[PDB]
Amino acid sequence: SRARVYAEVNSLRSREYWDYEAHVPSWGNQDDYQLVRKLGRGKYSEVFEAINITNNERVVVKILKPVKKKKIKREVKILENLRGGTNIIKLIDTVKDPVSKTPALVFEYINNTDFKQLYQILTDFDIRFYMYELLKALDYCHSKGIMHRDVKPHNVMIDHQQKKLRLIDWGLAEFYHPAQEYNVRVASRYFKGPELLVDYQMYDYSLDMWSLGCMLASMIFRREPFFHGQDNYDQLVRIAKVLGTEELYGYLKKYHIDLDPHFNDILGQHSRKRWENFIHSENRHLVSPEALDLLDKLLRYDHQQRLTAKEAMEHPYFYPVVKEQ
Ligand SMILES: OCCCn1nnc2c(Br)c(Br)c(Br)c(Br)c21
Ligand SMILES: [Cl-]
Repeated sequence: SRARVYAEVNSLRSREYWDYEAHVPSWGNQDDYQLVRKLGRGKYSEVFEAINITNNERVVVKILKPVKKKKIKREVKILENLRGGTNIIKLIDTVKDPVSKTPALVFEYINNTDFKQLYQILTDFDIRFYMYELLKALDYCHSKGIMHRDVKPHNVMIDHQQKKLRLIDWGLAEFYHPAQEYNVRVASRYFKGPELLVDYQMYDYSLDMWSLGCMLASMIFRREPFFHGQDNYDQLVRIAKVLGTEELYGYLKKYHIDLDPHFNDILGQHSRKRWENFIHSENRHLVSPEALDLLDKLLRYDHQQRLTAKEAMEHPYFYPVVKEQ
């Protein structure tokens, strides 16, 4: 299996570009920054609102928890490669604790409004507008030979007042190389593509497009998350109940994918559902023929038949956004 697009991007560039293990970051001093407030925390980091003491600017400091330095080099190099990218969070600095040498990444501040509150009040145009902005970031990183691999609402910062969007947390991102087998333990359960859920390691940029399709569905239909699995097994069941079981098996046959025998107990028999089935009185104003056509071309089992970010950007759904400029 080969990506349709940007497939040989990294092989045509200097080894230096993608060989992140040989990257040597310049680590500044964290003394330049004053921590103000904890914003969040995960497995790999804790994130703080901070002030740059010299220019008085508000920033975000991500303090990295004990992981192998390889993964830190990967994230830092990916961010350097994506610098100036449209709607990619800007890395301002890479600094270390002056006593423990704990590394930290410093990012631009975005006045984010959490998706739970935001997604309930988005208009049809808002959804089109923000999906377009997010697609700009995905086309950009894919064009730079990079898969994000953790596209989800929590990783998309939206300033709804200034209409700014940033794709954040590149800690799971990886360089795409044709025929390389990747770890399927990436992305968050609700946004994992079928390829991950059936342990298919030869995936590519199209993984991110499945995740974006999941977001689009949650926004236009107001079921968030759209596919709400209780575990990784049930996640695929939720998907197959909509996309259909025979279509799943057709996908597995095409790529010679072996299905975990535990799926025999739980997968059942389900016909493909019409997307119009998810329309009701509270989401009618967000759904259009154009929106359903785009969604149908994103949420496909066949990772090679999903729209690329660029093809999705060119879809009629986004015409009102392009006209407004
Ligand atoms: O790149 C790692 C992302 C971690 N992360 N978590 N919460 C964040 C908020 Br709120 C803002 Br605002 C920004 Br800016 C970032 Br960054 C945040
Ligand atoms: Cl990997």
